[PDB]
Amino acid sequence: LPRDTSRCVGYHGYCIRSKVCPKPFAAFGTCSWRQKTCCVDTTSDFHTCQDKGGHCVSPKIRCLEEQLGLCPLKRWTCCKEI
Repeated sequence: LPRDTSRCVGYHGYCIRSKVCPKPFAAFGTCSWRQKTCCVDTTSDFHTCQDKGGHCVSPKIRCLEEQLGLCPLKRWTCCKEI
């Protein structure tokens, strides 16, 4: 298994090839290789976006937003690594 996959399974979920994560499952960055995507059942505490350095972008920002959780501001979306 890839170096960080078994690690990631407990952290940010399992690790498939692509961001084709089912629901509720979030493409949580990458586990070991960028070639694959980490995917965890993102329901309750899984707002873990900040672990990946989930960014916060204002409604005027043009970023690939929607990581997980709510940012300090209320109209802001947690964005996956700008």
